[PDB]
Amino acid sequence: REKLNPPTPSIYLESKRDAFSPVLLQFCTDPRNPITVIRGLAGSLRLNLGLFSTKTLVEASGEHTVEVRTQVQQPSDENWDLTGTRQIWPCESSRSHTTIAKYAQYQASSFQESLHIIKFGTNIDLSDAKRWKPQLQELLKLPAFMRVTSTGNMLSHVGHTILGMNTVQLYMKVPGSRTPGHQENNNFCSVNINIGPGDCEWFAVHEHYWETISAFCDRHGVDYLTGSWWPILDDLYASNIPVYRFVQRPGDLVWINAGTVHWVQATGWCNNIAWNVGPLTAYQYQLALERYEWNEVKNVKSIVPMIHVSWNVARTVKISDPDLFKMIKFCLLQSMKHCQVQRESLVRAGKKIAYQGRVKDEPAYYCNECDVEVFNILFVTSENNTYLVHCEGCARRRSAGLQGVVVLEQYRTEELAQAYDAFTLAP
Ligand SMILES: O=C(O)CCC(=O)C(=O)O
Ligand SMILES: [Fe+3]
Ligand SMILES: [Zn+2]
Repeated sequence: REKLNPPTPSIYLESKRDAFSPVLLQFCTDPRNPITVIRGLAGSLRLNLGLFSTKTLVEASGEHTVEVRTQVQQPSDENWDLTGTRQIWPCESSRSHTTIAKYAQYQASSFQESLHIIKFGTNIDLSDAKRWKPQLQELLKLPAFMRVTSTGNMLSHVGHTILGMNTVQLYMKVPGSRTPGHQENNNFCSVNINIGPGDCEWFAVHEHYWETISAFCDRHGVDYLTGSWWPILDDLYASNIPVYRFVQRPGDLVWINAGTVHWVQATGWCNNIAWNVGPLTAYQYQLALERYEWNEVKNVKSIVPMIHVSWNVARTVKISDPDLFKMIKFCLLQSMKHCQVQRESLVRAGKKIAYQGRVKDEPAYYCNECDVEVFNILFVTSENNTYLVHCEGCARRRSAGLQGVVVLEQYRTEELAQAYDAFTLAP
């Protein structure tokens, strides 16, 4: 009863100096704290939350696109079937698109009408640095490990944009607005700040229980990884799964630790901003690679290209944690062997490989057909200036085989071997 309703790890920062303490990093990344709420963070850091107010956003970019989710308004601990007799797991929302100005008007008018179907403004893109300069500069006041960009954040070594992960997303909400259950892409940590003026209610389960939650989704007819679902709490309690529940008030920052399963509902009218962080720790990296592998089994795109990222961190960051070092070193070796096996079988087949190289800000490539990361050896076809990249398997599966397929190598064996050899444990 007490164990199934654990208290939520909470922190108040008395000053700006408290927020920059290494103890804060330690507490938030601790595998025992699946979720942390930092009360009054905006205040303690003198963050100008007014820069993300609905009025300021409309002024900044009122015609900016907003993905709208249309939903039935219901209590945060309920999700009813269509007949209204039964709780169900699937949480269905109509997708559509509007502008910030239009959602703003609905948000403002909704609020006055107070002084049942709703609309939730979701995944609003704040990536354009010029369009959102004062907003993004404000987030430089955060301690390094929570910033959008940082040397200790894996997402800062991708070398290019991953929308919604290493760029900020905005959510504009009215009461009842729901974000259904998920783990973050590749189990990365998440940062969320409530601009407010209202509250959000959060629900969270520790990473350890994710397979049981996955089994419920399958039992209840919805895809765990990609589907839209809202847990029935009695089902979780009956399975002895502790559920963290709390309110995030305006100015509160929520830190969602690696792999934490979470879902959220607005209690009032508010805006939230969010992004991902990948702290360079053994715990984060292991969870990120586990999901990377599981994603492949389930044919779900890994939005973080973990092989590309591992090479990049290997080239530029000094790793002192020996557990993390061993994990990365292994991944790198496995990557070199995979590339070697491909080159050898292509040479035995009599197929030429052109050296292409890498250019600045180049994306990581994925297979057109199956969405796996395609690292280094690229199987390229010409669709109709339209080049498509394929993995080895999908290329071989073509009816004419590798005829008409151009094979490109982005890193020579020696480039990889030399980066690998220079990757050593820092003291
Ligand atoms: O505020 C929201 O609805 C998004 C919550 C979330 O999933 C996150 O910040 O990771
Ligand atoms: Fe999330
Ligand atoms: Zn493929």
